[PDB]
Amino acid sequence: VLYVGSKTKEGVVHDVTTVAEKTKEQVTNVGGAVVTGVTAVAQKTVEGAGSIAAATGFVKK
Amino acid sequence: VLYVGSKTKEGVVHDVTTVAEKTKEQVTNVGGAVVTGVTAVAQKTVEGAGSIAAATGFVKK
Amino acid sequence: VLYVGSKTKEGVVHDVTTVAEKTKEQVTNVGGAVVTGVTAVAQKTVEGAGSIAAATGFVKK
Amino acid sequence: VLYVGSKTKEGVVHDVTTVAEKTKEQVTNVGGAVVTGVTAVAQKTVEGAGSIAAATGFVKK
Amino acid sequence: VLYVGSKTKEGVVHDVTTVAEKTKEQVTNVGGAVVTGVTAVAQKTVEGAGSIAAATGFVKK
Amino acid sequence: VLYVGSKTKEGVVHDVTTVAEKTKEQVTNVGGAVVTGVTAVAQKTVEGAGSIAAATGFVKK
Repeated sequence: VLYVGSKTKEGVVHDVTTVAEKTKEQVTNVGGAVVTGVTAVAQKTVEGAGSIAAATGFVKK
Repeated sequence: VLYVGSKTKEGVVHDVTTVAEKTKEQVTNVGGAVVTGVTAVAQKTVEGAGSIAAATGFVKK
Repeated sequence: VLYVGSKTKEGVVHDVTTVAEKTKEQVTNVGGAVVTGVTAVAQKTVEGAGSIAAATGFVKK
Repeated sequence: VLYVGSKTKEGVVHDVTTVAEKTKEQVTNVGGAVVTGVTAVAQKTVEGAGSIAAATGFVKK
Repeated sequence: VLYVGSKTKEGVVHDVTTVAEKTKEQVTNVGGAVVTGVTAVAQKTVEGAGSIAAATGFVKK
Repeated sequence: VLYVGSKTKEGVVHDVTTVAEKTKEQVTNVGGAVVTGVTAVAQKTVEGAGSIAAATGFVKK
């Protein structure tokens, strides 16, 4: 592995834009909720996951 | 593996734009919910997943 | 592993912009909730996850 | 002219709403211009006009 | 002219609302310009006008 | 002219609201300009005008 002249981007997340306005969100009767917005993950070498969003619920009433 | 002159992008996520306005969201009676927005993941070498969004629920009433 | 002349970005998260205005959020009757905004994670070598957002709930009424 | 019990509205202008957003206006090469927005005029007894918007121009080039 | 019990509104201008956001205006090469916004005029008895917006121009180039 | 019990509003201008945000205005090459905002005028008895916005210009170049 060698690089004489290079520009190597390996596992990069850039130039991510996000605009949100006058939005609205309501979660009313939820067992388990997960509400996220922007979620940027970068990694060169992995063994597990990169982004996990898990939810387990129960609503009896 | 060698690079004399190069521009190598390996596992890159760039120039991601997102605009949202006057939106509306409602989750009312949910066991388990997962609401996400932008989710940018980049990785060169992986062994597991890249993005997991799991939900397991139950609604009795 | 060697680099004579290079610009190597390995596991980088940059230039992440986010604008939010006049938004609204309501979580009313939730067992377990997780509300996030921007979540930037970068890492070269991993063994576990990169970002975990888990929620487990229960709503009896 | 008499009023025992009354609610007389004589020459009234009420409940005027106006919303403008992300608009755009350009007047570039104009002799005489008149740009107005909301213009509410009320009057019981008149002898002249109620609202005058006059413009007289000339463009030679 | 007499009023025993009354609520007489004679030449009234009320409850005028106006919202403007992220607007834009440009007048570039104008002889005479008149740019107005909200203009509320009320008067019971008149002999002339109520609101005059006049403009007289000339553009030679 | 007489009033036993009354609430007479004669030439009134009330409850005028105005909201402006992130607006922009540019007048660049103008002979005579008149830029106004809110202009509330009330008067019971008049002989002339109520609001005059006049502009007379000239642009040679």
